[PDB]
Amino acid sequence: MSQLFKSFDASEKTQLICFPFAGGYSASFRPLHAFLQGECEMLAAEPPGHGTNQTSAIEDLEELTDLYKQELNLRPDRPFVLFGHSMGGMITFRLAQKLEREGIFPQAVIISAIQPPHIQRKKVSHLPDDQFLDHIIQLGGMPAELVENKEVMSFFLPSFRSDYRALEQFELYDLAQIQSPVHVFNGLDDKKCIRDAEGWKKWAKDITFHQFDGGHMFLLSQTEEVAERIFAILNQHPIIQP
Repeated sequence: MSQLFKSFDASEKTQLICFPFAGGYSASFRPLHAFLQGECEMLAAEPPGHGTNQTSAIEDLEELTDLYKQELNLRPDRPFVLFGHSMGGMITFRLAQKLEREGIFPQAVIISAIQPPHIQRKKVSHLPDDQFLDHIIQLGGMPAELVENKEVMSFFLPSFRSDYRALEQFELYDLAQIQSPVHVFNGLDDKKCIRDAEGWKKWAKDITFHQFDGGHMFLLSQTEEVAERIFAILNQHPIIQP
């Protein structure tokens, strides 16, 4: 009972975007994937029109490899990028992510969105308050203790070493000096310095890394200048304007 457009060819690269938007990440990734990649599966979520067959439910992956390779199933697409909104959808994501990890462990391209304010309880020498807010998982007031799991798996928390080692359990004490695959960070409207600190700490930058933050923090909202400022420079990060 839902609409969902999709168009894959030779299983190049899966691109899931439910009601996306140009903004800046789109104009930045556009040329990034258009210059580094090409002929990639293009799909997106559409509004309800008329009962045709069934509801999307983010099942185009199999629905495609099956409705096309019905004759014989070999293997789905390795890469997969899912773009969501700043609202929240642990459900839709739960199916997508689960479908990915279950579809193929060794993935190349992968984008995480809806990055919640909460952070995997850990200890870092980033700031004297980092650990505080890390265990507080509030950043504006957000009561949740029995969802930290469904969030790290669905919401896709920012904490890389956490989720990573939580889904691979192979992470080492050293993660610096790493680059090859493709990935991008989306959301982090609340905290942005968290990813910049915990991100640069490893000095690792995949062949294609991007950062798209909004700004809804307690102070971020107060100073609209800083907000719009970051957004602009963010869209010009990869390509500066004349």
